[PDB]
Amino acid sequence: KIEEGKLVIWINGDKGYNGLAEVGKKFEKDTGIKVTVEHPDKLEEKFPQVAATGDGPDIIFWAHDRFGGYAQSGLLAEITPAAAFQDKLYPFTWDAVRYNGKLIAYPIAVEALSLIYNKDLLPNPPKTWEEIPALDKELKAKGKSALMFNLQEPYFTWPLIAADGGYAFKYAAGKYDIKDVGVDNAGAKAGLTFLVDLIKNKHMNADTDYSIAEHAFNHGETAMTINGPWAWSNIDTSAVNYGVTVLPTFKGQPSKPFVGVLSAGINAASPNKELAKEFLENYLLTDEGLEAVNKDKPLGAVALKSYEEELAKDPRIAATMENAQKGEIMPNIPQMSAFWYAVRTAVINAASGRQTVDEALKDAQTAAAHNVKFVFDAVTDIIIKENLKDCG
Ligand SMILES: OC[C@H]1O[C@H](O[C@H]2[C@H](O)[C@@H](O)[C@@H](O)O[C@@H]2CO)[C@H](O)[C@@H](O)[C@@H]1O
Repeated sequence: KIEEGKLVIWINGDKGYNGLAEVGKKFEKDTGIKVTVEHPDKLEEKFPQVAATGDGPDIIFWAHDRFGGYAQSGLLAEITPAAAFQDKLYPFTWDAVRYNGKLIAYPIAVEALSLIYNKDLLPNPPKTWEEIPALDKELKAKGKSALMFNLQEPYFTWPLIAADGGYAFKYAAGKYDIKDVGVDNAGAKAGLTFLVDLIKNKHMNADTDYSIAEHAFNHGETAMTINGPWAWSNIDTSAVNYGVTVLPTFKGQPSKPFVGVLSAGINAASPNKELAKEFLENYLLTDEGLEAVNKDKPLGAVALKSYEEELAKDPRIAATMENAQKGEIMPNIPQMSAFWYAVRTAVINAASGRQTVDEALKDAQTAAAHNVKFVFDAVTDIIIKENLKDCG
């Protein structure tokens, strides 16, 4: 049930929800409207689940790739900022939140993965992925390891899969061909094979997740990790002297991270749309609002021109944008959910050894193109009981 007269905001648990809450407190000081920020697990799947029945948060934060699927499902209010407000954000960010001719979210910040390295353990980080096995062996001889990053989310392995030619959906001349999936071509195979070989050769562990990799890097056990700007705050707190730099190349080609625009959508079922717009435009998307969030966990390259002009001087933001330029902006099309599901399965199954790389990526190509298609529907949530009073 969406309560009228307050704002409930959902944002992922790796981002600056405490900073966002401080913007919420200022909003409440000025308007009397309470703002509650939450960071539920599996947020990108929980939101459409509950929003399809007319429930959930007033405002949902996620990278823009999920938002077309939400908008297709009728879950997002159309936003209509004044032209003067839109001009305060970089024009391309509005295109990341445009779906079937409608703006369906407010852009917040540009996210790209970078290579993060411990300068004391590895002052000259590898320019190539191919160098990493030898670096790990040298570090293993001294009780350390070269690289740990989250192997549970395909977001983190995609830059390497895409480096030598892997792609999600083919596009040209303003349109994707969503039946032309590029996760099983030679470049995709070569990239995932390199990753799986790192695991088979004991340079990484298939079970490593976000927390395990973060703990190992921030405690100086591994020389490198792969992560986004939000992760820098926890490293700042640690004793690690780190750099943020370009991802290693593979087969002479840049790693190509999928670039996300962290975006704020308004639940189409929210009875607080006017307050949500006021909060997002006049409190969050200001220098002071973004500062509060960014101070908690860095946002990346923010969409708000006035504040990005400050942040762009940070060499970590420069590295973020160098990696971003070498990658691709994620599609926001609904089939992105099938793509991510397919690649997640393939990476997990190839890394664990349940399938070979070639078997896993053959399945992933057919899954993303033909054999997976998610449709949200309020019926999926109904439970029938003998008495109609106990149904729901
Ligand atoms: O791993 C697949 C996952 O990738 C992206 O999710 C990112 C998100 O964009 C970042 O903001 C951060 O939270 O890390 C996530 C990966 O754990 C896509 O946005 C998402 O749709 C996709 O499932």
